[PDB]
Amino acid sequence: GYITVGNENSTPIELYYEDQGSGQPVVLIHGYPLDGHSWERQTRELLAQGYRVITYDRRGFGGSSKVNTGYDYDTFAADLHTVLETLDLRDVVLVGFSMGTGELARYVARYGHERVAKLAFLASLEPFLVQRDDNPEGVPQEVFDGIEAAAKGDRFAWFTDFYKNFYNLDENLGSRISEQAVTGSWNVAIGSAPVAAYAVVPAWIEDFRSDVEAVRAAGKPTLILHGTKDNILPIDATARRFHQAVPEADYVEVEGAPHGLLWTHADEVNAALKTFLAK
Amino acid sequence: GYITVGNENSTPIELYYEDQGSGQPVVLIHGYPLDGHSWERQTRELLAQGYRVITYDRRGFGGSSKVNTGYDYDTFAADLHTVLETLDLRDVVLVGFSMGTGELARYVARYGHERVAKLAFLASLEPFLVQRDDNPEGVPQEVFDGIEAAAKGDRFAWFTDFYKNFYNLDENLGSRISEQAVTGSWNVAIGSAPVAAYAVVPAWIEDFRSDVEAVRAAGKPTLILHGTKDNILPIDATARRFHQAVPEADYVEVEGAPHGLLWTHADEVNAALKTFLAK
Amino acid sequence: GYITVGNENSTPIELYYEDQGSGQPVVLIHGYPLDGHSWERQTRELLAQGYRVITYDRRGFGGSSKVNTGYDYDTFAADLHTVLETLDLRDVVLVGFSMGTGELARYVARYGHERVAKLAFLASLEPFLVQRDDNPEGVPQEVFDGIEAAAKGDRFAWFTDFYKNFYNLDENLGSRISEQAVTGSWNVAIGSAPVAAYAVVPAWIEDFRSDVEAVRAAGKPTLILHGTKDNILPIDATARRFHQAVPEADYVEVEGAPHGLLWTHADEVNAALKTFLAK
Repeated sequence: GYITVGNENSTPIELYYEDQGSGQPVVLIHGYPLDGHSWERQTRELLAQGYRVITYDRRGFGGSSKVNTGYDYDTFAADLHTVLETLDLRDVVLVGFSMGTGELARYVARYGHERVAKLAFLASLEPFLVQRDDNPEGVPQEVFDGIEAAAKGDRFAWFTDFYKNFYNLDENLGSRISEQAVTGSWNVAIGSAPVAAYAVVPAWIEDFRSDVEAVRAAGKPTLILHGTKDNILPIDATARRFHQAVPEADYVEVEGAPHGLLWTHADEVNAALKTFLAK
Repeated sequence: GYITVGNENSTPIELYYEDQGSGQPVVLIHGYPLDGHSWERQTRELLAQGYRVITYDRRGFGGSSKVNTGYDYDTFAADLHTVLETLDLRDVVLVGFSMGTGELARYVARYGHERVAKLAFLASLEPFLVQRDDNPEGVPQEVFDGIEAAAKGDRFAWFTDFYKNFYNLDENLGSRISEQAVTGSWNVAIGSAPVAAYAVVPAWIEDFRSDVEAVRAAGKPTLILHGTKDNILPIDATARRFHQAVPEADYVEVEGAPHGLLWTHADEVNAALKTFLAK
Repeated sequence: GYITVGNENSTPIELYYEDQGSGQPVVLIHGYPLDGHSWERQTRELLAQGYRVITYDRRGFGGSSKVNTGYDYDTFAADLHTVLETLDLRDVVLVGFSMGTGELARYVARYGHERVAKLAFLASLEPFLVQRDDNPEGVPQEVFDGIEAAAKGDRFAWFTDFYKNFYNLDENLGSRISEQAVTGSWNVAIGSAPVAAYAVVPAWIEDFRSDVEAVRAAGKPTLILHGTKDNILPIDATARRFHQAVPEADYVEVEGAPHGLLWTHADEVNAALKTFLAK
């Protein structure tokens, strides 16, 4: 399916989406640089549990418009807003992974939470990833400058390097992810808009601290889940701070899990989501 | 092109299709887990012979909607019905390969054959693939349970394993199919809906014996063709039984050919189709 | 985005396109067998310079309709005409690479140049590639017969062989193009219509000499640029003849560059385009 969310010059900006099953709606918002099918090990379990599972592809990724403009969380949240309004979803469970955790918080901040039943943040960006004078816990800017330069420099070679760290392949290749599944991740990645490989870097490092205040003040059931061996989003720079800021959230650390834990630790992710959604 | 065949929640179910050439219409219905381009070695010959060649992609595959629902032959036949009605095709030659042989028989059973000139069944599922008390010639259920578990377990690794047996690669790699063509088959496969990798297993093993009665009673020119080294659909469990049940059909065994014979034995397939369509 | 340019039987022929930025419009027309994203190293620079950058995918390629008909430059030029009329582009800079250089010349010949500000021909087909009694400078027909047979014979293996010569991989693999970028080129190539792999061969070798007269007589700023180690379009059979025929054009030979110089020599291409567009 497609939902129109805007225009880029003479072209409509269309987000590809899938809408499956019946029951309470659950919207899964994928990470960089994948698409809605990256949720497959979660989707099939949620469908079996009697939820209506919707995924969509972020602008620039998967089946969505390969735009040049709007790679920022105000825009990504406006896109999500349009998806929820177009489908008129109520009592929705929002689930974000990696980049998708940004949509959840920015959406609540900008649009409120009348439509939202629950929020699940998996491998979160929050609260503020890049080190600044007022954010000493963050990661030095130079890391992101280097990533931006690599992704712009040759996105094809970059995605290979990125997935090594995404999945902790030295540890997990052949035990928790096959060579073929890694190749599938790469094939999806290179289909994204060339500019999207690096245009998202500034979005990743936006300050979400005020959005985290909105999320906490909403008082809706919230889950924060992270792998302890996440080498993309270091657990001390993200989830542990997010947990400190939102102590009411259910909190899960998946021992030994990498960033790419929807696949490598699908069982643990599924168990946490099953418990959380049953509340 | 796209033809709408239904809805899955808020999304239309759209089948991708191609409609080329001029002359008597011939509809080619591809096998798992490929798409309409898998017919390329046949398509170009039929076009050169002065036929109008139409292919479409089965739901879940190729360019068609990546649905969760309807992976069964009643639905696959209803999809075909909608394609034929939408395009208002008359005197059509239907040609199925592997899964596509199921559409042909179920379509005739459910909708009749007023629009149909001829039927060609290549690498057929018929008559009933899975062993049961009333179907002693079939293959034990455990084979299909294992396939379903592998395809659900990791579809990326599964497609690699599947294509080895699909093409008899130990025999044919480098002589009747290139490494690059195998890779092309895999790239197409992983684009299918994640759920479609395994959701089709129960469809493959449906009982087609009553549909075979409908096909035989139609009395339209019929071709049944199979490779003698088909390790996906064993010739004694399928084509030889189908031939016994429909003795009026033209019958071709392609000596030494695997399941993937549209590619590896394109010449033999083309020669059989040319003769058959000329009648 | 899509622009409808015709019909093939029951299906509209739709060209995929992207329309980005603001400023004077620049239309980039890709080479075989790639798509509009192959321009990525040029697109991002032109956008940064304040141009509106449009690319589209040639019929049969990339995201465009996978047709069987119209693989000839009269049709390719009519497609371009429809793109320019549909978007109502004025003062447009047309930039062609490899096959795209054919659209530029045939378009001016058939439709004039009222909408066109400037023309840039990169790795040009012009003036007439195949040797004939009245074209002694051309390449013997047998070369093209061999290519057509290889591309029809197994397009998957063919694209691998083609890209070796496209990029001069013996020289450039690992220094000016990564293995991963080569794989990205192959993944895009195999997505093209099966018939398009070889149907374009006769189009490549059309006589453009009368079109070159139209281009020269237009008197619009023109750039001709070619790599000196182009092993796909030999510089003496193409650019040097084109330069002799249109001496008013700006002329650039990129020392040591292969056919695939948008990627391998992006800096040199970008520098030439920046200078040319600034005029």
